[PDB]
Amino acid sequence: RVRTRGKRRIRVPP
RNA sequence: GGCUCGUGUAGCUCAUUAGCUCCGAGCC
Repeated sequence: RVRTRGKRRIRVPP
């Protein structure tokens, strides 16, 4: 998954 | 905890778009 920061990106597993 | 999400009524940032901590939630 990816919290897709409101602007950046944060991958966390799938 | 195993699987999935959310930036996250979680935040910080470096830089990396990431990487630091955690959750909270849903299912079995």
